[PDB]
Amino acid sequence: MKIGVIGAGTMGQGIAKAFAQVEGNTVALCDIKQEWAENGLAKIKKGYEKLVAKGKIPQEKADAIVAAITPGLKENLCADCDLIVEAAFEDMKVKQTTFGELDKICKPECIFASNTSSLSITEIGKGLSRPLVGMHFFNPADRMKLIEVIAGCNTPAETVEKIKEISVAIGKNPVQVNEAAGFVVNRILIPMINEAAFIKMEGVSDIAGIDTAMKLGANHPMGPLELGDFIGLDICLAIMDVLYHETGDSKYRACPLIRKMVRGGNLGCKTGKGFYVYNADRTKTPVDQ
Amino acid sequence: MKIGVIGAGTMGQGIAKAFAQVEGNTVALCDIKQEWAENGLAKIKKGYEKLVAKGKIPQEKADAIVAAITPGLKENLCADCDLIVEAAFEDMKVKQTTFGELDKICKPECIFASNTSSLSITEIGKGLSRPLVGMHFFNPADRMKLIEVIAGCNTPAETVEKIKEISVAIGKNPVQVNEAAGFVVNRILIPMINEAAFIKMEGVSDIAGIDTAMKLGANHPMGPLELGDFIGLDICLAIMDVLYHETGDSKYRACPLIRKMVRGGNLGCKTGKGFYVYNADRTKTPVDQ
Amino acid sequence: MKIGVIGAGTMGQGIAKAFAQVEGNTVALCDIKQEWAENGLAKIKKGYEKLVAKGKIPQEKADAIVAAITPGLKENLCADCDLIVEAAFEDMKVKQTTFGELDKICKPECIFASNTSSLSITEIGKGLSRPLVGMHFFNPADRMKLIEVIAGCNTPAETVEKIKEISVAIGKNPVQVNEAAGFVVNRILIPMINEAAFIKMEGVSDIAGIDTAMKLGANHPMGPLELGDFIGLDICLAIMDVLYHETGDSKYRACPLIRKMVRGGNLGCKTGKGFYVYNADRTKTPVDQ
Amino acid sequence: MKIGVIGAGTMGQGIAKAFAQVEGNTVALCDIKQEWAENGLAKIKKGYEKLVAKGKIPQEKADAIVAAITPGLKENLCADCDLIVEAAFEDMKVKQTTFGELDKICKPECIFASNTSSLSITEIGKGLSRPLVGMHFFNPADRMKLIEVIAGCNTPAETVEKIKEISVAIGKNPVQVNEAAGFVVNRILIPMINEAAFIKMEGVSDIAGIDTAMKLGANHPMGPLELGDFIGLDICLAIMDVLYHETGDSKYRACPLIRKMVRGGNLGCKTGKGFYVYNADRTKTPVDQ
Amino acid sequence: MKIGVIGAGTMGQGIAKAFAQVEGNTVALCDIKQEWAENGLAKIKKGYEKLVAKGKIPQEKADAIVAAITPGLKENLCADCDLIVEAAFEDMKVKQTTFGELDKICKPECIFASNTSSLSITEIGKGLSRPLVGMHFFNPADRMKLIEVIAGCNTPAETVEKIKEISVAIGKNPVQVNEAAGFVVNRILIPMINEAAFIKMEGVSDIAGIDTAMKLGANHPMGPLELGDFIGLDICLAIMDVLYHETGDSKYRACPLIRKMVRGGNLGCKTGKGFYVYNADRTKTPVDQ
Amino acid sequence: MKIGVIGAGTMGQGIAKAFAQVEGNTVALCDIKQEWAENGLAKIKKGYEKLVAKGKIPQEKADAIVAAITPGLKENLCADCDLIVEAAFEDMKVKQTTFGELDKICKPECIFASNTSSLSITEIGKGLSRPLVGMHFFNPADRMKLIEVIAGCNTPAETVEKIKEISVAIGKNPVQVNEAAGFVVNRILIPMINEAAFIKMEGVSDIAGIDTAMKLGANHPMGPLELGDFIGLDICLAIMDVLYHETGDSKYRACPLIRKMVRGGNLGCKTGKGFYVYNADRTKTPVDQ
Repeated sequence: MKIGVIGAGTMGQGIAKAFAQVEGNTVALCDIKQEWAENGLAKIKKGYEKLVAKGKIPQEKADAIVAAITPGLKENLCADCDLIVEAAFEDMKVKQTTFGELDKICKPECIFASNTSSLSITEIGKGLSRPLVGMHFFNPADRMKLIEVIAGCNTPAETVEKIKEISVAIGKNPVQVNEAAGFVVNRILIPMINEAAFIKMEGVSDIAGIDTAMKLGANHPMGPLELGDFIGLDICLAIMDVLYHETGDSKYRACPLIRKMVRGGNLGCKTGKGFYVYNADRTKTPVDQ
Repeated sequence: MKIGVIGAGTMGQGIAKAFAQVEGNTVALCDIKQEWAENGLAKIKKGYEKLVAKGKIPQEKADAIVAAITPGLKENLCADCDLIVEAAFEDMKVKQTTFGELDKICKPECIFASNTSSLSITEIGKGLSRPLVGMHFFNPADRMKLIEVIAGCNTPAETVEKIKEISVAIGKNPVQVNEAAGFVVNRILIPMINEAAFIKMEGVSDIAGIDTAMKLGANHPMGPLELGDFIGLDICLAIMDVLYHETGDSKYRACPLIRKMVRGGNLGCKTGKGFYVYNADRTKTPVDQ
Repeated sequence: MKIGVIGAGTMGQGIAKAFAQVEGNTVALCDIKQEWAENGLAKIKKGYEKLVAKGKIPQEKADAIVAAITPGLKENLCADCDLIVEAAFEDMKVKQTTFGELDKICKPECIFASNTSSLSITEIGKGLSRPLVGMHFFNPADRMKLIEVIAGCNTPAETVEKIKEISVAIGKNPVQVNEAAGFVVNRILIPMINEAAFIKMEGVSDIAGIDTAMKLGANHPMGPLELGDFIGLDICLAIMDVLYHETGDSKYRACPLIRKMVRGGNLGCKTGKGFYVYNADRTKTPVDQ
Repeated sequence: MKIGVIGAGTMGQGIAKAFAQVEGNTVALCDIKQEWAENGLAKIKKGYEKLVAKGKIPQEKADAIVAAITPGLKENLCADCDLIVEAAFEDMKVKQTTFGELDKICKPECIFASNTSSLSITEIGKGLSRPLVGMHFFNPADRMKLIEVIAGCNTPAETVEKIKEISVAIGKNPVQVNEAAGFVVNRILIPMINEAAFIKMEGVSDIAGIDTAMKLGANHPMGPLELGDFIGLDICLAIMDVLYHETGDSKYRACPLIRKMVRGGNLGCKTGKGFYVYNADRTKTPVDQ
Repeated sequence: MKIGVIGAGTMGQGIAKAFAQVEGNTVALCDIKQEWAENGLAKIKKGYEKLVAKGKIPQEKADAIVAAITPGLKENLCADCDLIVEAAFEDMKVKQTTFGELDKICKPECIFASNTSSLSITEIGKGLSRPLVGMHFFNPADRMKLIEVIAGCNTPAETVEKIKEISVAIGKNPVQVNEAAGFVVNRILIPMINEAAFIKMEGVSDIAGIDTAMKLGANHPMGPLELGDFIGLDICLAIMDVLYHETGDSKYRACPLIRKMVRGGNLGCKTGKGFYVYNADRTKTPVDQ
Repeated sequence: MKIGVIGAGTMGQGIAKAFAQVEGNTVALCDIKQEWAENGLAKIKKGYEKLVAKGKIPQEKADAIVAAITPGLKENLCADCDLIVEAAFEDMKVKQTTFGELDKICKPECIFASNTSSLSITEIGKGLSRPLVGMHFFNPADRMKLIEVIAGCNTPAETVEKIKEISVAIGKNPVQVNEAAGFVVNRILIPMINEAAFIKMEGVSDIAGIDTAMKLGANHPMGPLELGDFIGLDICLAIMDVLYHETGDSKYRACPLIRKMVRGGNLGCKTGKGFYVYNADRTKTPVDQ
């Protein structure tokens, strides 16, 4: 099958990889600009020469993967595609027009899916001719094997089974989700990080104490403060506000301490500082000390 | 050093083991009737009998462990204990009373600690003539490496470090906590579970779906529902209620579904049913199907 | 079938007539003392003698209905009973002890049912040898057709339908409720009254205009304030506190104005005064003027 | 008197009917352009061309009613008007522009009233030369007999009574409301529907079981979910969010299921599906089976 | 007039003084037993000679005041009093019975007033056969000019005016409150101190800087933390928990930092430590340092 | 030192005089127009010329303060300044750009401060080359002695000291605040006013009774309703909404009464009506009567 992947950003690249990894699957990596298409494609090229050179990929397998992936922009490429997985800018009117255009571009049998974490799958596919489903990947999508199959108000049960079967065609475990804010993982995980920021804000414990408590007591792989610096605190803060706005419940109000840090650019690793300082010399120190 | 452990239930066994796995650590495992204490030791001798039969521990240390835990009842035992770790029934006047009795019994230098998870360390030692501090273990205490050190309103810093030093001396990391509901672990962990039951209850995903989504989407060792069954859905409901009463915050309201199930005696593993049925075949079925 | 109705107050009387109006049904009207049983049996006959007047039921049938209901208490009367509908004091460990006594008394096939509106079905049938179900009648039980069948956490499916069958056997429409505070009608009806009381207390409109507006703008049979006086303002207040405590949600916080009135004994109709003064001369005046 | 109604939709139509059914009442229907106004007058004509032919009204009147209604648009007809009843588009600043235009068009002693449900009466007529009062009709305006008179912060008691006076002059009962979100009826009626959605979403019972529980246990003329579809789920959703935003109280938080259904265009009767499917053969099947 | 004051603790002695200060007023200080009723009166004498000793009262007037106050227990002295002011334990069943005993003892025209700030005036006079009204004083009662006349549900307006007249007659300014939790002063003043504890608990600023910011910013006499130490943090916590329970609104949830200090006996000025440690050498240090 | 004040409005002049009152302090008062700037200085002269002829301050000192305030626009004037106090429109991008321009103009050592009460100090300096700090004055700035020093997420401790030191050197008392909504004064003070309006609205007391119960009961200089009119109710409504929005906590929901009143132009003293009508003949009357 042929798969069109809208958006050549970090999530788009990882989704292109997840399909190119298998077999006869072809990936049309479209974006706004062919420059931005091949940009993401050169990024896919770079990594996939590395795990060659570290005895982790043969080469005639690393090459056949970038070979199934053809970049470019849509319109050109998505007419024959079997499935669209859009991974563009988490913006309602973007996704709506993008899907309106592809609605006349793609063949009638193409399945429409979006990777959105924070927008209504149902609202995205309102005035359309074909069902719109949610196919939620987890970065890096080419390694992580969970798929949340988001069902919308009008998404037929068959459109769901098809995605679950495709997911099981590329190596993932699909979990069915009837549309609600934060689905399952975000709705549970992000408020974990929020609670940790409230615990630090109220002088209950320190940054490093909270994280070693959470990983030696719940045997988690990371502390929640660590984890949020790794997700990006602007991601965390945005998820909290979606939950809060979708529910009307103060239970999901964001820690003011997260909204302060994000206002200051202290977003975590990607900005060198959030709850920890990632030193130009590689290691990790809590801003407590 | 000598350690008196009040309560021969599951926690006092685990705590008595964590001490007795080391060196000059003698233990006095006490309960309300000596019979019940001699019971607790019998279950200790029991596993330690298997661990030797699995080559996993020499007998020569496993016997020197049990030989250092002496069963009996306080008055007759904790008189020269250097430290008291109370782990009895989660009731206020029970703990104000046994600590009040222990204030006359034990020598002026013995430290008073409580393993409570749901009561105020500050209120448990209101009448005492010495400080009272929290020493929060996690079952199984002998295997779990975390101890939350809880300073009450009047716990001196010198006592708090004497708990940090004792915890390093038995292989554990002390996190210091200023007394607040849930400390760190439970305040983050049990609202995870509570959100998982809300998700099931609001028809978002299924029990098996939620659990595999949290261990794949976030790499948690267990699913939240699976985890509730294993801590005890009565513990979870209680911890949630303590949070809601201590703070007055609707955020920590407990999912009516967990109360529905605790009222039904469906508390998880220890009652054969919970979010999963623990079928006699030693497998595990989600009660969705 | 033979039915045992526990409690001889307004509801137990009404439930007995609901069953004795039928056919091969006979009722055991029990309470604490036999004087208290046949007391409610006395009211039932006199009510039927009033019906024999009017032209509404012949004295042949009025006698036939009453010859089915036997006064007395359990222990003597409820051993071959097939169904037990309880309607006693809205208090948990009474219903638990009352059902605990009937556990030995009633025969093993006898379904245990409760009419409770505010207690957890699940909790009452906790210790019991046999399941517990909700059979929620609506005053007056002999005329109102609605029955909410409440499933508890452990109510088997077959029990729920043995109760939907019987409800049709006496001319009711069963609606299945999966236990949750206030089930369906109260959880909607009672917060209607409560919001009406806030409208008065926050000065939005007067008492007659709030009631006029709702039966004119919504074609409702009564206005919420009138309805609150008719139900009993102490019933409405207890129900709101149940909704609020079961959910921990301030959405169901009771209007202080209703609590003020219940504290002053102004409970509605049964005390001659609530939101309206019920003049002993038949008429109804709002305490606004 | 002569009344200027602005807006020729469902409300404008019914509002002018209620005025033109009386006596010396002449009405100036207006809208954006007269193609829009003559439009509404024509729908008024058709319904009146059926209420005669069924035998229920004679033509003489059903001719003189439409005779007193003159279609068109403002500026040329609502100068000598006495009472303005705006019913245009539920958006603030156009209402502010609309009223400020008539501020100079109309004669000074002309009363300004608005029919708004979700907008501040006080805010609409801020900078105006003259008071602005609420005159909340209920669809259909020609027969529903309730009218809510909305007092704003600066709405003199005199303007309010001259609105009650006019209201008893056309058969309706006026209820004075002092401004607050949802007045009396929506604030009580729409959270009803909101709670019924929660009862469905939370698995408490099914769609048809909810609606028949509230029409048998409470003698309501329709079920809450029925009524939801009848009102328009988009309208219900909008009111629930005016209450929340105006109060800041999570008590009026919209049920996320209502919102999901609205995002998919499933609004109820006017789209053929909300909680029921409105079969094109005049039946009604709940979307539950 | 003759005044019966029920209770000889801090408040009773304060109300007795505030009456006997006038002239033709005699007070009947009654409490549990006479040496407790005789305890206050000596306490009262102590101050008043100091009041002469520092020529702030002649002895002429400091002895005529102690002369007007006759101790002993009720029943003996209250058969003829014009006004009764209960100042006993803030316990509902005590209040109800002492007033109930008083209902036969006092004469038909004796007014019943209570000084309670935390209990329902409506409920306290529920059974009684004459109006119950609130007369709320502020410690110390003899110098503080404000009285809050609490009208209960069934408290007649005539009873409010005579309470208002008496107040003006003893040199107070009365403010009419229709019963609601915290009346007016506590409802405003105590959430201030609660907010100040949150600021400190959340790291916003230190204990001294908050208190100097509120007196230098709002020109307040004392800082909210200072003031809480003065009132007694056990008192401030009790008002919050009453506000929270009466209203059901988490808006009145008590700072957990206040419950921690109270559980530890750090109540403020009356224990030597609160937000400030009070040095026996007359100064005051924030626990921040 | 030299100080550039940005904004010639009521807050900018106070800040100009507070610095120029001292000595070697010189001041640059800048605005959008220079006819806007020396408008603010000319009023400074007018004010100082009124206190000259009250015999309260001598001319030669009035002259000496005015002679150190040079008006005009930035760009020209603030190039050599050593402190920047921004007091312009409370408008997020206005400041972000105004501060962006200044960052080029001023020397590398000029400290940057904003007198903003409701905006984030961290966001205002999101991408500047230098740190940005809070310097919160109180109208009237030249007379009020409190300054809250506001540290944003990235504000260096030393920068916070330079503001503490400068504050002490111009006579003020600096309270350090780690940026949170409402700082200390407002976050405490404005919810008082807010709660006062909820008492009025819920019919608990009346406007003048509340305002006297606070200044007699708590020995406050003004009542909360009075203070509200004095600050401006639009400001109060605006601070209440920042808190609600910054926390997601309904604790800080604005009273609907105040929203109705601001939506009504009734803002207090500055519109001649709010909770009191500020009559033209100097006196003040509660709108209650």
